[PDB]
Amino acid sequence: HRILIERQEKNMILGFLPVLQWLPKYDLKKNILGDVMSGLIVGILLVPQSIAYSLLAGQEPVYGLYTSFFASIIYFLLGTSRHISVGIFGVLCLMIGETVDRELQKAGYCDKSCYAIMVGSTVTFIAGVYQVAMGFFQVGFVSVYLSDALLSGFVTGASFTILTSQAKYLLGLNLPRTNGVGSLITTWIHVFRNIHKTNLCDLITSLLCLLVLLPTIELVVVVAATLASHFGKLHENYNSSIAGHIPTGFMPPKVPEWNLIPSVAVDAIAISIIGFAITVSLSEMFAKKHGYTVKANQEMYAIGFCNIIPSFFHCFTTSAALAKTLVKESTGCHTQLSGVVTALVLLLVLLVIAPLFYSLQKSVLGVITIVNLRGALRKFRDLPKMWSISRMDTVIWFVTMLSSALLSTEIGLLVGVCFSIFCVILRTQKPKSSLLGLVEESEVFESVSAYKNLQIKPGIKIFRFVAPLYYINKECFKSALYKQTVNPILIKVAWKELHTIVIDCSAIQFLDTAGIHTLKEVRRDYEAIGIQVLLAQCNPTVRDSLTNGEYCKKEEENLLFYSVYEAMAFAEVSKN
Amino acid sequence: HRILIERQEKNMILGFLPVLQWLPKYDLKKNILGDVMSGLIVGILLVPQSIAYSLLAGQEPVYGLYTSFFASIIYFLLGTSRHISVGIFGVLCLMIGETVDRELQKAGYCDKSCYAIMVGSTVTFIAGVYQVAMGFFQVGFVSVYLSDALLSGFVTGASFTILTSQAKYLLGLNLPRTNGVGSLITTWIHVFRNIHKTNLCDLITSLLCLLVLLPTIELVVVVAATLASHFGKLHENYNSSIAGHIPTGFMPPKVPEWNLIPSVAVDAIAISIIGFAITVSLSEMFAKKHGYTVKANQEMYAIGFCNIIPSFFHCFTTSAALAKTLVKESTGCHTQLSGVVTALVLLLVLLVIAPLFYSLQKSVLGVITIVNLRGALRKFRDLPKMWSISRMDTVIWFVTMLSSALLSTEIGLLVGVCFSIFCVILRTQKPKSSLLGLVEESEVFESVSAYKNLQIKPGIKIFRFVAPLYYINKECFKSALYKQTVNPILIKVAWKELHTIVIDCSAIQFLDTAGIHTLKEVRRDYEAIGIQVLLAQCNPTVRDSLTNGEYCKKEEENLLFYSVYEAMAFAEVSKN
Ligand SMILES: O=C([O-])C(=O)[O-]
Ligand SMILES: O=C([O-])C(=O)[O-]
Repeated sequence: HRILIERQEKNMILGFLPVLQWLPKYDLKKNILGDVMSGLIVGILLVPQSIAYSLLAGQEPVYGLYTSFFASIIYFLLGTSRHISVGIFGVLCLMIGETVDRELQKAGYCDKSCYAIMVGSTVTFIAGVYQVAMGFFQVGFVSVYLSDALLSGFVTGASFTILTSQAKYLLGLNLPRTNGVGSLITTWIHVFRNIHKTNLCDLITSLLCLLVLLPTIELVVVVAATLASHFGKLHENYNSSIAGHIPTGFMPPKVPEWNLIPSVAVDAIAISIIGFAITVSLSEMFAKKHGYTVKANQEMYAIGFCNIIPSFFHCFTTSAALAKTLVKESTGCHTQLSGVVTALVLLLVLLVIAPLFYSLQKSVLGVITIVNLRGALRKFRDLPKMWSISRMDTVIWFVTMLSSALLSTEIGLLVGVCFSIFCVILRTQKPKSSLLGLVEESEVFESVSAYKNLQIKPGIKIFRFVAPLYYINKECFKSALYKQTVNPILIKVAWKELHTIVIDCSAIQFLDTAGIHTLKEVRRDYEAIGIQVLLAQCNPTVRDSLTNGEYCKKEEENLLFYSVYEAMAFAEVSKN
Repeated sequence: HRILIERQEKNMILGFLPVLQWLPKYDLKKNILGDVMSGLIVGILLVPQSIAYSLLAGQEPVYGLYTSFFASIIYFLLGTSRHISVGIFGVLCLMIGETVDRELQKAGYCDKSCYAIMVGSTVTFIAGVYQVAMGFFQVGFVSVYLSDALLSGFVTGASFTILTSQAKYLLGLNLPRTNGVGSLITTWIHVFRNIHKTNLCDLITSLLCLLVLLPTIELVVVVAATLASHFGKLHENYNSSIAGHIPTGFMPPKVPEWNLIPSVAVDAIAISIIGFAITVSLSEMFAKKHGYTVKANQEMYAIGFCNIIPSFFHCFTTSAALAKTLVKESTGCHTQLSGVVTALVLLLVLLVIAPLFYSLQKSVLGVITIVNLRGALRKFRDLPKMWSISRMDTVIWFVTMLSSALLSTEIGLLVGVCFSIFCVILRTQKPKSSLLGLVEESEVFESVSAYKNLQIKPGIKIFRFVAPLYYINKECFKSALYKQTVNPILIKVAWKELHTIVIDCSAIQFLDTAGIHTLKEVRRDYEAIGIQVLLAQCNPTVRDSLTNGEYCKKEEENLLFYSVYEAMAFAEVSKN
């Protein structure tokens, strides 16, 4: 009556540049509206964003505009997604500024501003080739190790570090630069220490900008603030911080200095990883939004060469925002030509009307940065909902947040990745394990601890262990099996109803050397007392591992079964 | 015809000192033989072992004897296992010497020998309190993270570092001390560089000792070597290395200097972990050998206080050997009183007949250390057998070996622990997934890729995914499900036989937020084409996660089933 089942016998140019085949398919009438509106809006919007993040990264306004313009042009010539906005990312520029400050401290501070670019571009050039190499060799699976609950706590914690850093500009204080682990608390300490020396004009204008922009517009706010700062001596009479002169034109291209490659490679690893994890994602999510497909390898290449050709022209790393991909969505663009228009607008700003924002203050720039972190720092209102869905994901999110906001961004990403992997390990150990009962008028065996009125038979116990059996939870497996049924060691040492134990191995995913040893020891110990142990519903991998580990002899039979019902039927017959 | 199952409603002194109750139960006639033989043999055997490992740890002979004697006495007064030998461990002394050398270099070299003890005892005192604290708070589960394939590659790699270090003494060379990552290759480089300056007498005696001891005795070899070295001017005429004067008596107890606590704590973590992992183990394995039980918490306490009271008297860390637990096994001791005799013998050596080994050379000590690493360095002959049982365990063992033998011992244990956890992660990702077929004249569904003649029905496909569904393997789950059956995205974008898909969730252990989202997306995408997706055999945890994640509405039914047979039956009826 045993179940008998037999085992089975033991186009390169076209791909590189999407626009080669995308231009003929593009229709001017189909994609006309939104492209013109996006170019001026997104472009005028990326001017403040650029001047600010450049100061966040440790540079001047000109280089932020360089990065944005070159990123847009390169992605248009190389990208595949029809809705993504490749430009400056706040978190990436924060990490760039951290590395730039570290190397500046190492060197000691070719002006100091010039040396920032050499470090800044070199980090980006290494980040780009890392993205190119991992894309070419098809080693892009490393994205699977960064979840959406770690890459949403890293961006909610790094948003506090960007708002703390900007708190200097909002309050009009010339605070010293703070770096390393614990920079957030130290900067706040300096803020409260020097709060008496805050500029009255800077505080007034920052309060007005916060009270206007937050309820609400960004472009008109920038225009109004610049106009108010102009036609006045507040740069001297009020001694308020001013953006200053923005150099015009394009400087000659400079090859990144290869003297700094070994120092900047380690940070470039994190830069490239987050840059492709946060792009290939919002490029796939938006592709699913509009019902089209995006090539992950082509995104790899596009975001890789977006950090090399710009890197030759004094630019830092570029990545998709999803904080300005929404501005261009609201615009209504239906093609990547809009970005070109944006680039054109940036070009129209880069050499022409460049000193028009000379009088623009820094407090307004900080306020603009503040009213754009709203999204990430509002992820707090979703905490109870996250707790309801999954408590461990909530814990991982909070740990990543606290680590990134208090122990540097890079250490706060490595703490997130490792903690998530250990949380999976923690889920494996101390797992669910319970007896099973028979469902009346059926052949289904379910947990007698989760379902009621489950019929069980005296003398036979069915034990289910959900997790895989390996070195981590072998002791837990033995302890649970002994807590249920009987403890063979205790009965043997005491000697010196129950007669059959069935283990349901359906949920066991794999077996380690310790797991094979644990199963053999369990069977031998129970057989010493006079109990027979039958394994049921072992997957083919577990069956092969047991056969390789010599759990049973070839001549021996009546030991492994394909179903719990078959094992129960065999045990009842043997007792008779 | 659906299965309807209802869910269930939502003695302190006696324990501290085993000898209080073990002495009255002890019988002199029952445990008489072996105790006397062990004391002299194990004791005379622990004299060379002590003088050598002390030089391995960076100290003089007197302190090794201190450590061995005090460890034996303390474990007799506190230990529970009746067969374990608590004394000096080669790997532990190697790590102690590494930390001692690091602090010696930091300070710069109270004689230099005296400062070694202050660092040596302080490391041990912190290691002991860590074992005491983790035992008292019942946080001893940390042992589960060190497998028997990592703690057997760490001890096979650290055995090469001990044999390389001893290669200096075998060849009679005064090589400089090498430390840090890559010390093994550097020391071998120095050996080959200075091979021309090797002592002829030291080489001759080391070759003779190697050719005699290895085929075979250790005690008589020590006696013969000491006698040959005595009554001769080879210490001067041949300029051979000599152990030297061993101080007699007991020095006054010295409290460990608390100035070095923060520097030595990090190494003390590894010292305490390996010390209790390699003891509670060979104390449980030997207990199972002789059919008795050992209290893990009492072992925690005994091995913890074995590193505190000795630590007050110029002693370093103590741990069970299982390299001299076999010598005392062969003796035939049946109680812990034998260790006391050993301690007595050590005492008889510590103040009396101490200069009897003054003329003993160091080459013979190195040879004795060499012919005792045989066990760990013979674990190479078991490599093919390990490969047959489990390839991943073999890879973990080799990686731990290479890391410990080439990148320091502590880094080689942390590399082993992390790689094993990632190997479990690697086992989860890229897992097994295949279609299932129906077994004829039964109700068992098995893989159609592993079993032959499995009947399947057109229009209905049963898909099994072995691993848990979470952020790491969500993309793999979607890709596998699309490779089998049909790819809903491609059919939808093309439009712009198969009609039912059953997913067997029996092997799925848990579901992450990404897993719940992946399942919902899969169901929606297939329902768009016109395919119905039914989940079957979901464990109660997965069912609760789906209910919490709002996978199905309360009013909605015919979506989750308790068995694949029930799901198949329902699908056939619906098609009719
Ligand atoms: O969730 C994400 O990936 C993010 O926001 O960066
Ligand atoms: O396997 C072990 O635990 C050892 O030998 O240390």
